[PDB]
Amino acid sequence: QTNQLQYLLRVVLKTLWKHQFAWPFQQPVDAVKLNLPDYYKIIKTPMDMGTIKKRLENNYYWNAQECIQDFNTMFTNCYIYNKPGDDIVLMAEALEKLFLQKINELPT
Ligand SMILES: Cc1cc(F)cc(C)c1Oc1ccc(C(C)(C)O)cc1-c1cn(C)c(=O)c2cc(-c3cnc(C4CCC4)[nH]3)oc12
Repeated sequence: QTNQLQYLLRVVLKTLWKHQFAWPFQQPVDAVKLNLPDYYKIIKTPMDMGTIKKRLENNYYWNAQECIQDFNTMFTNCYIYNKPGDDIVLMAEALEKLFLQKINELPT
């Protein structure tokens, strides 16, 4: 019986943020820098852990499921844009595994 959004900020996001593979997901995909003109046409709903952090810090979310959905969007965005077996995909898969472990200890 502890608050879920608190859990998401202090435990789930903290764990994922400190991970070795977090850096490409700590801010939006800069499509100009990387020269990716199709990224924002293909990806209708950009997401990254930076925005999720901002949202948790700034009372954006209606509930914990809306935040979980954003985490899931970030991962699937990455699997949609990139070929399977790309290194960015392997990094996301690792983050997703950890995400789902930490979620399965979520209070209620
Ligand atoms: C470009 C790149 C080279 C690497 F060796 C490793 C990574 C992770 C890598 O990806 C990124 C590096 C930096 C950044 C910054 C900091 C600018 O936001 C972003 C990525 C990156 C993050 N995410 C979530 C992505 O989905 C993709 C995708 C790509 C990418 C760049 N070029 C491609 C395709 C186009 C031909 C290869 N994909 O780069 C990123």
